[PDB]
Order: sequence, then C-alpha cells, then structure tokens
Amino acid sequence: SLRRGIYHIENAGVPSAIDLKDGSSSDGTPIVGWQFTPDTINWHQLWLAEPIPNVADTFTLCNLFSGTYMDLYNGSSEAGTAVNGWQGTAFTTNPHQLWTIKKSSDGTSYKIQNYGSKTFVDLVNGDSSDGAKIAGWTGTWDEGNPHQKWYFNRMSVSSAEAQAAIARNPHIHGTYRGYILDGEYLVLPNATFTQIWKDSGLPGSKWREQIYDCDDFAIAMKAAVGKWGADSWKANGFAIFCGVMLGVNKAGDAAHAYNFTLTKDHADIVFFEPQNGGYLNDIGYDSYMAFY
Amino acid sequence: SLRRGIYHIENAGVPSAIDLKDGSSSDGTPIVGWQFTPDTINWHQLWLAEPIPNVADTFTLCNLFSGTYMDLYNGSSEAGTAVNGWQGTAFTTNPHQLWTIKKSSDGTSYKIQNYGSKTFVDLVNGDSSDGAKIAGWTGTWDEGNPHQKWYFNRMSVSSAEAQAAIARNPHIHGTYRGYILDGEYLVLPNATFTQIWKDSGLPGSKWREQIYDCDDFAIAMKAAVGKWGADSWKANGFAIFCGVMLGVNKAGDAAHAYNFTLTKDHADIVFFEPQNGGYLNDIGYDSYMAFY
Ligand SMILES: C[C@@H]1O[C@@H](O[C@@H]2[C@@H](O[C@H]3O[C@H](CO)[C@H](O)[C@H](O)[C@H]3O)[C@@H](O)[C@@H](CO)O[C@@H]2O)[C@@H](O)[C@H](O)[C@@H]1O
Ligand SMILES: C[C@@H]1O[C@@H](O[C@@H]2[C@@H](O[C@H]3O[C@H](CO)[C@H](O)[C@H](O)[C@H]3O)[C@@H](O)[C@@H](CO)O[C@@H]2O)[C@@H](O)[C@H](O)[C@@H]1O
Ligand SMILES: C[C@@H]1O[C@@H](O[C@@H]2[C@@H](O[C@H]3O[C@H](CO)[C@H](O)[C@H](O)[C@H]3O)[C@@H](O)[C@@H](CO)O[C@@H]2O)[C@@H](O)[C@H](O)[C@@H]1O
Ligand SMILES: C[C@@H]1O[C@@H](O[C@@H]2[C@@H](O[C@H]3O[C@H](CO)[C@H](O)[C@H](O)[C@H]3O)[C@@H](O)[C@@H](CO)O[C@@H]2O)[C@@H](O)[C@H](O)[C@@H]1O
Ligand SMILES: C[C@@H]1O[C@@H](O[C@@H]2[C@@H](O[C@H]3O[C@H](CO)[C@H](O)[C@H](O)[C@H]3O)[C@@H](O)[C@@H](CO)O[C@H]2O)[C@@H](O)[C@H](O)[C@@H]1O
Ligand SMILES: C[C@@H]1O[C@@H](O[C@@H]2[C@@H](O[C@H]3O[C@H](CO)[C@H](O)[C@H](O)[C@H]3O)[C@@H](O)[C@@H](CO)O[C@H]2O)[C@@H](O)[C@H](O)[C@@H]1O
Ligand SMILES: [Ca+2]
Ligand SMILES: [Ca+2]
Ligand SMILES: [Ca+2]
Ligand SMILES: [Ca+2]
Ligand SMILES: [Mn+2]
Ligand SMILES: [Mn+2]
Ligand code: NA
Ligand code: NA
Repeated sequence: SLRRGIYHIENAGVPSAIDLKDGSSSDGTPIVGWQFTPDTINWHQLWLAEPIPNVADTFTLCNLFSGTYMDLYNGSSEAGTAVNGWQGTAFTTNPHQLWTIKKSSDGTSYKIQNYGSKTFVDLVNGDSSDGAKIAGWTGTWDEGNPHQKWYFNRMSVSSAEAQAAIARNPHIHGTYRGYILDGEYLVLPNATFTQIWKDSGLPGSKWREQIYDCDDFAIAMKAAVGKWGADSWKANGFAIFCGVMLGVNKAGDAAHAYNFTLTKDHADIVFFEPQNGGYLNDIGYDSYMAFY
Repeated sequence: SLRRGIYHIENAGVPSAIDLKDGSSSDGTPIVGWQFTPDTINWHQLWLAEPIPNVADTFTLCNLFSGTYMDLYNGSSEAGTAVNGWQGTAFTTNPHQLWTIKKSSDGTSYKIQNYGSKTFVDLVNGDSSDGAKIAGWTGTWDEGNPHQKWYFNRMSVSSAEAQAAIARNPHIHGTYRGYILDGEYLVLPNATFTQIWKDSGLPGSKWREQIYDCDDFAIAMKAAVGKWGADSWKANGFAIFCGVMLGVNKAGDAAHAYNFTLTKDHADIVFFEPQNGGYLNDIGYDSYMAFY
C-alpha cells in the first residue's frame, strides 16, 4: 500500500508532474501536467496522501501549498471529466475527493482511481506541454497505458524513518537519547535548507559566550524552519524536517550544538553547522541528544 | 564568597541602586545612585560579577547593558575619586577594574573595595537623589557606615540552581532527562517573559496539526528569548532563563510541549503556555524531557 506522506506525482510516459495551476486555492482551479526541477521545492506539485480508515488503499490528496483537494468535477464517470482543486477535509466522505491508489502493471508506478466514478487520473493524450489537461478517464487496473500511470516520488519521512536514518549514523554517542516531536516530515533539499538559514539572518549573527553560542544558533535554525513551514504551506498534518543535536568530542571534554537534515534518499542524516552554513558527514562530535 | 552571577546592587542606607548613567558605553560614563522598580528589568543597574582566579574574593563588575566595567578613575586612593564605566575585559589585570567584595559587619550587605587603591565604593553623603555621585572613599571592612554598604540582590541562577528548582517540582515524570545548555542565567520577571512572548508574535499564531503545534510554540518562545538576550545586552558570559519541556498526562496517552521559568525566589519552576501566555503551577502534564 501507498504510505501516508507527501508525494511529487510524475507521469510515467513524459516528465510532467501533477500541478495545481498557479497554486490557487480557488474552487475549480485546474490540475494540469507541468514540467519540474529535481532537488527543488516544486511549490504547486506536492500532494499529502491521507489514508481513509477502513477503506482499503483509498486516500484524499491535499495540495500542500493550497490546502485544497484533488476533486473529480461532480464525480462524473464521463471520459474527459475535469480534475480540479476544491475545498474539502482530510477524512471527507465526498467521493469526488476519494482516490484508490495502487501499483500499475509495471509494479513501480501507480494508477489513481476515483472512488465514486471508478475512472482514472489521465494526462490527456500524454501531452507533455505545461498546462496540459488532466482528466478522469475510462481504463483498467492492469493495462500499460502510460497516460494513466504515475510515479509517487516520496518527499516526506515518518518519524520511524528519521529514527532509522539517525541510528545508521556512525557519530551517535553511547548515551544518545532522541526526542520525536511530530509524525511526518517534508525533507528539504540542501538548497532550500540553506535559503531558510540565510533568510533567518543567522549568517550575520556573532558567536558570544553563553548569550548567543552554539545552542542559540541551533535552536534559532529549528525555529526558523518551523516558521517557514507554517508561513509557506496551507495544508496541515505534517512538519518540516530540521533536527537539533547536542554532541561531545572523542576526548569527552568539549560539547557542541548543531542541526541535521536527511539525504536525498532519506536513508542517512547530514550535519549542518548553523554558525557558517556548512554540511558535514562528520562535525567532530558524537550526538548524545537530538530533538526533531 | 560572592558567587559568579548578575546582581542588582542596592545601597543599605537608602533605596538607590548602582546605575551606569543612561547605560552609556562611553569611557568615563558616571556610575551614580538611582531609584529602582522591583520585579522589572532595571536596564542600567545590572552587574555581572566575574571572579578572578587565584585572587581571593576579587571580581570584575561588568554592566550587563553597556558591556563596560566599573572603573576607579586612574586608580586614585583620594576620597571622592570618580567611579565610572570604562572599556575592559572579564579577567583584566587592570587594578582600576578589580574589586574585592566581602560581607560587611552586618553579615548581609557587602563592601566593595578597589583592589589597587584599597578604597571603598561610597554613595557620597548617602544622597538618595537620582544621579547622586558614587566615589572611591577611605573606610574600613568592619565599620557600620551605610554609605559604603551594598546589598547584592542576585538576579541570576547557575545551571545547578535551575537543576535544583526542577528537581523540587512535583510534576516530573519518572523517565525525566534534563539537558543543560549554558552555565549562568538571568531570571526574568513574568512581566518581561510575557513582553518577549508578545513581541515574538506568538499570541497571533494559530495551532495547526504538526505544522505549527505545541512543539513549534515552545521552541519559538525559547528562540525569541534567546534573540532578545543577544539583542538587549552588550555583556557576554551569561544566558537568559527560558526552558522547553515535553510532558505526558497521568493516563500516559497524551503529550504536550511548553515552556517554564523560575519564581522570584529562584527556588521553584513555573510552567508557561506559549499558546495563550498563561502561567501555571500545574499544566496537566509531567515533564519527561527539558532543555534550558
Ligand atoms: C453531492 C454534493 O456533494 C457536495 O458538493 C460537491 C462539492 O463538495 C465540496 O465542495 C463543497 C462546496 O462547493 C463543500 O465544501 C463540500 O463539503 C466539499 O466536499 C465538490 O466536490 C463539487 C465539485 O466536484 O461537487 C459537489 O458540488 C455537497 O456540498 C453538496 O451539498 C452535495 O451533497
Ligand atoms: C495511444 C492510445 O492508448 C490508448 O488510448 C488512450 C486512452 O486510453 C484509455 O481510454 C480508452 C478509451 O478512450 C480505453 O478505455 C483505454 O483502456 C484507457 O486506458 C486515453 O488514455 C486517452 C486520453 O489520454 O488517450 C488515448 O486515447 C489505447 O486505448 C489506444 O488504442 C491507443 O493505443
Ligand atoms: C596604567 C594604565 O592602565 C591602562 O589605562 C587605564 C585605563 O584602562 C582601560 O582603558 C584603556 C583605554 O583608556 C584600555 O582599554 C585598557 O586596556 C583598559 O584596562 C582606565 O582604567 C583608565 C581610567 O581609570 O585609567 C588608565 O588610563 C593602560 O591602558 C595604560 O597604558 C596604562 O598602563
Ligand atoms: C555620618 C558620617 O559617617 C561617617 O562619615 C562618612 C564618610 O565615611 C568614610 O570616610 C571617613 C572620612 O571622610 C572615614 O574614613 C570613615 O571611616 C569612612 O567610612 C564618607 O562615607 C562620606 C562620603 O559619603 O560621608 C561621611 O562623611 C563618619 O566617619 C562620620 O563621623 C559621620 O558619622
Ligand atoms: C512559485 C513559482 O514556482 C515556479 O513557477 C510555477 C511553476 O513551477 C513549475 O514549473 C516551472 C517552469 O514553469 C519549473 O519547472 C519549476 O521547477 C516547477 O515547480 C508551475 O507550478 C506553474 C503552474 O502552477 O506555476 C508557476 O508559478 C517558478 O518558476 C516561479 O519563479 C515561482 O518560484
Ligand atoms: C531604559 C529606560 O529605563 C528607565 O529609565 C532609566 C532609569 O531607570 C531607573 O530609574 C527609573 C526612574 O528614573 C525607574 O526607577 C526604573 O525602574 C530604574 O531602572 C535610570 O537607569 C536612568 C539613569 O541611568 O536612565 C534611564 O534611562 C525608564 O524610565 C525608561 O522609560 C527606559 O525604559
Ligand atoms: Ca508535534
Ligand atoms: Ca546559550
Ligand atoms: Ca551554551
Ligand atoms: Ca510540529
Ligand atoms: Mn564520531
Ligand atoms: Mn503532575
Ligand atoms: Na485505508
Ligand atoms: Na578569586
């Protein structure tokens, strides 16, 4: 089954993602095919899949930016029926906004079926143009038709996945304790993580003994990523990944506070130095505490 | 011995505090007697006492606001010699800026002796006027003269003192771990703690599932108090007290993130709810983790 989380949904035939046009919150905003840039935030192209309890493999799909839901217009089963953003709720009973999502016949891409109509999300004609129509269309679960096949490129980690990335790391102290704050996290590209650091004003901050030292930099960076999350996205039910760690050096006679993020493959953590914006695989300390 | 820390230094005879006039960083800024308001930040009247290693009961006194040092003008032993703010360093060898501070004959107030001159800090004539001269003056360690007696009203806690206040509290979970970030903390009046909360913009923030929920409010409040410390004070070598706690309810089926501060007497903690600005002796959770 597709896991709860945030997805960049990319057509299997052409490099077009499912895009809520101009990120508009208006009811009936077209959802279209649009080109995308890897290792960026694709602002109009992120979808929070929320599993419906007791209805197998069936989800709402909420646009992270707009906070509006992928909606089959009037739930029509006619081929070519508009797929739009529409106001709704994460556990709606409105079948216009319920989507059964299961693996295609290629075992890697998915098909997206409207729960009400039993028609499929279709990039009409496989058109690769920016703003190409996406519609509900007749189809089958088993057929090869790439118009109706969608890679769910996973952009978020569970707290369990983040816990596993930390536990893999070779710089964890024997006394380590980790404190988990949320359930599902958007993983940022380093380019975005860096931009939030810059926009916080931290690059201008001076180290001062106790009054603005390592712990102040690390906590300011976590607060800044928190603020950016709330200020940037209209959807609820996820957080932004940014960790704080306290570490101790090999000699056991010096400690340091810093941040950490996750690799592109979500398998490992990377240390971030909020005093200079560096990324490091080894920051010269082993973590004895994290909160994220 | 006087402990390292931040002091409001109040004359034993009249209610005048040692005040760096207009908080000016200029060399030769007069240090004067001035009236004060209890349970406020007295912005020009806070002094960081830094013990000199291997010189018994002898300190620098750094004005928290200006970052300049209490200085006996040209180290003169003549009665009536000016006491001013002057540029210096926490462990200076300049005897103009070194002060032997020991209990008076009343066992409660201190006398402040210049290490070089062996003359005492004197509120000239016991004048209670705002802007009354303070000078180096002839005296003895044992005499009752209240012109030369000073209550060192302690405004800061050590990390040890903060650890003891938490451990007293009846709402600490059996699994509690505390993570200490600094060494010496200015304790805020609730009136100031509240003002920093207001000035952060947190009173306007909405609770949103995961994306701005309890942990975001608590960490935003700690970041805001950190920022306020660095932006407000020019001295180094202390921090501002503001804790984050994670707690669990009695049933063990709900958790919450919040802040805590310290009572006026520095003996106990008080919980702060950053979602509404409330202070509570019981927030309905027992802490399993703190960082401060
Ligand atoms: C059958 C129909 O279902 C609901 O209407 C839907 C629309 O529903 C969604 O938007 C409306 C406001 O337009 C409302 O907020 C509702 O809670 C939300 O789920 C929407 O799916 C459109 C576009 O496909 O179709 C229908 O108009 C309901 O509001 C109607 O009363 C009616 O029962
Ligand atoms: C290239 C083309 O692929 C297939 O046609 C698709 C359409 O496919 C879907 O709809 C048709 C009926 O219109 C049928 O129900 C099929 O099972 C279903 O997958 C559809 O994707 C449209 C809109 O994008 O494009 C093409 O017409 C195939 O059926 C055709 O023979 C042809 O090979
Ligand atoms: C004996 C004298 O000591 C120092 O001068 C002090 C002053 O010292 C302080 O301020 C000066 C700059 O004016 C400098 O920054 C120094 O490091 C600092 O400790 C000051 O205490 C004044 C007022 O009482 O008296 C003397 O001028 C030193 O700089 C001189 O060279 C000289 O050795
Ligand atoms: C009321 C007054 O108190 C004392 O005099 C103080 C001064 O006291 C200090 O200086 C004198 C010499 O001027 C002497 O060395 C004394 O031991 C020392 O404490 C001084 O505080 C000034 C400036 O504020 O005010 C008074 O003159 C006492 O000696 C007087 O007899 C008289 O009772
Ligand atoms: C917020 C906005 O994002 C970008 O524009 C979007 C656009 O973004 C996608 O397509 C562009 C090329 O047009 C790039 O491939 C991006 O990497 C994609 O994410 C689309 O989402 C359309 C349709 O909804 O809306 C635009 O606003 C960017 O070009 C803008 O400067 C701006 O940052
Ligand atoms: C920063 C400034 O603080 C206050 O003025 C100070 C003044 O403060 C003390 O004296 C006033 C009465 O003049 C009150 O008792 C305060 O509680 C004291 O802290 C002195 O420090 C003088 C001399 O250095 O400087 C003034 O700036 C306050 O009145 C101002 O509004 C302002 O907040
Ligand atoms: Ca949370
Ligand atoms: Ca600090
Ligand atoms: Ca520190
Ligand atoms: Ca959160
Ligand atoms: Mn290591
Ligand atoms: Mn309790
Ligand atoms: Na389900
Ligand atoms: Na000493």
